[PDB]
Amino acid sequence: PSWPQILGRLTDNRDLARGQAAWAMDQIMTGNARPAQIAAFAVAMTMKAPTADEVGELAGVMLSHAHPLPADTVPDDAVDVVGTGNTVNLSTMAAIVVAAAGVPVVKHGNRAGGADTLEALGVRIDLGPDLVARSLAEVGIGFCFAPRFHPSYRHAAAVRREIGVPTVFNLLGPLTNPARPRAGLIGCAFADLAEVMAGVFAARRSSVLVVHGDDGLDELTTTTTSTIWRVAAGSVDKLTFDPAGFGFARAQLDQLAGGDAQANAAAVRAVLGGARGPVRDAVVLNAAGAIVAHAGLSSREWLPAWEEGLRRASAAIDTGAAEQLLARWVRFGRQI
Amino acid sequence: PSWPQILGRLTDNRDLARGQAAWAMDQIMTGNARPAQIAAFAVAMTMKAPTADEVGELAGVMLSHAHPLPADTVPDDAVDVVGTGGTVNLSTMAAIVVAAAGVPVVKHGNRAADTLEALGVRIDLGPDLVARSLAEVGIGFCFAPRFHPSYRHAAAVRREIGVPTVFNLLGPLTNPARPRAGLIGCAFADLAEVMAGVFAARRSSVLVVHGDDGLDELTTTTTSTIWRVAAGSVDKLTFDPAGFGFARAQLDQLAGGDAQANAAAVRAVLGGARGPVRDAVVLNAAGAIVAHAGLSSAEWLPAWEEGLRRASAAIDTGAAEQLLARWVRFGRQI
Ligand SMILES: O=C(O)c1ccccc1Nc1ccccc1C(=O)O
Ligand SMILES: O=C(O)c1ccccc1Nc1ccccc1C(=O)O
Repeated sequence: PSWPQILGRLTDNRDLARGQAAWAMDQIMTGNARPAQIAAFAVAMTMKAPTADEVGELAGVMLSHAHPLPADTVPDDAVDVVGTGNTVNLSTMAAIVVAAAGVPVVKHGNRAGGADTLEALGVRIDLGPDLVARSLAEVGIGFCFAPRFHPSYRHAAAVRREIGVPTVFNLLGPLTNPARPRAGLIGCAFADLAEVMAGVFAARRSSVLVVHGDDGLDELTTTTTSTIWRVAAGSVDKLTFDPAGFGFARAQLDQLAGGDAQANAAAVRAVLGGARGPVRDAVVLNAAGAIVAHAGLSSREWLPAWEEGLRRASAAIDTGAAEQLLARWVRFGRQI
Repeated sequence: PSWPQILGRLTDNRDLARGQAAWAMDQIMTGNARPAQIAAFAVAMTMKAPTADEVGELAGVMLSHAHPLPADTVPDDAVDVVGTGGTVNLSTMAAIVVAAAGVPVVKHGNRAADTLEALGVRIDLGPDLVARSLAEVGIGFCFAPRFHPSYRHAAAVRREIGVPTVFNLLGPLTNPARPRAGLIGCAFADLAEVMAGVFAARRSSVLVVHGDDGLDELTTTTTSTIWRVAAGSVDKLTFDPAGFGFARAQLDQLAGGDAQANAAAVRAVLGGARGPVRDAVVLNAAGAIVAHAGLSSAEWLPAWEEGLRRASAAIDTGAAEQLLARWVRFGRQI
């Protein structure tokens, strides 16, 4: 293959042949692509409209280059909780809540960011595979820092900053978690691509809820209904989801969006401390979603699973388990 | 204005606001663009489908920055003869024939200019000597790097990505001598109409030509699509050389791109060798002469018939051959 062949096919608005998206990503990840070529591909692959096959090839190449976690250190039922983007405030909190409920959580992220909010809370985010594994076992949660696990990605990273608008590369985060969890609640800000992401997870037979707030949030919203793509047994299933059916009062968006890392950390402490309000509700809702996805690994029933998910997430906060888990996560990083 | 605003608008499949393409190109030429931004912009505008307004803004900024020719040195009726690429042999020969017919020609090009160098022509002259060449010889060649230095970053990015983009239109659109007429070839059927719109807006008299076999010149193997530009309007036409008694040729008969080879092909044609290459040269030269005629008035058929007689006579009288010799002599004597 070649750049002119691949870019020419993309500018002609044609889907790529099998292996072409992979070849391209591999050039990018082996330092063999000029910034102009990386940018050209990023843009053309966005404007053509990427397929699940193509996105899966890109994620596949990244994971084939990534540092893995040591063998048998990631439980087969670990989950991820994340949005493509922020609702880092929400996903950070929901992840802690889910871990506290007893579902192993391994996240993947970077500073902008998922990572910023965590280190603001005193968590050590930049850990190698060995210690992420130990964190998962000892604390029940781990965080894989993208530069540490995908160092070959640095050339693409710099180019994304330079062009500064979202591309197909914005989709790859939840799809390139180096711990490779098989379940998750995965938010997508662009509804066009949510269905594509769901297809990618379906191909690897994950149990995920790919979620899109019909108000545009990359998380389950309480502002409006949400679209859920329920991925289980290699199958996708598009549903509309109303948290009103679980008693959630309607909030308005400006109450829910993330802010900077220091502000995110403050809201985390408030919620985990027991503050009620729309932020808590959104956390409980998204945490339950990850639990429902976790349940889908050994698939039972939709409403019962949600009702259980909600009880578990609520109790994890209310008993103080979530708050304690965060405290223990911090102690872990200091004692390591 | 900002790069993320402009690139986001393009990736959203939206036409730019007035001034935005201009701003982008000005950033590119004032050193304030990263290779990645330049590439993203060229690709995004291509996939969005560029408008004549947009491409015009791009060309406008380039020409606003370019080294001009000295005042009153370019005749009001000067013409260009050139294609986008995607027929340097054909356009080089046609330009010589047109100049020898008495229509001032000022070309704009770059090396990959090589074929002319092989013929002994001096390609890298500054504004004053191109002006002198045009007056003394009847033809001048503007070396693109010399007249568009601030464009070097963009030109490099174009090569790095390889795929054709809207940037492939900018060369023929930014002749620094600004001739008002021309035969302009475009290898990309989807961009040729946009390119014609740009020439129309600047009130040029141009034939934008696209061979229906993919050539960026008037072809002899089959029909060509011509966007006829005059009086600020564009008329789309299909052109068939058979209507003027030209036999069909095959694309291979027209082939070659080496320097010594193409120099040899120029000498053979200007020396009177007959066949498909001469026919194609005569066709494209007549087209340039038709565009030249369009500056003042207009009848398409008489114009072509006169263009064809003039092109043929310029070769047959030896005037074209002598003009090249005089061009070579000019550069050697400075
Ligand atoms: O910055 C990122 O988002 C990033 C993500 C994945 C891998 C590398 C990354 N960045 C870097 C890491 C080491 C040195 C330079 C860079 C750089 O930004 O140029
Ligand atoms: O071709 C070069 O290497 C070059 C070098 C320095 C300045 C400009 C250059 N090229 C151009 C000039 C005008 C219009 C289009 C181009 C182009 O090549 O796309």
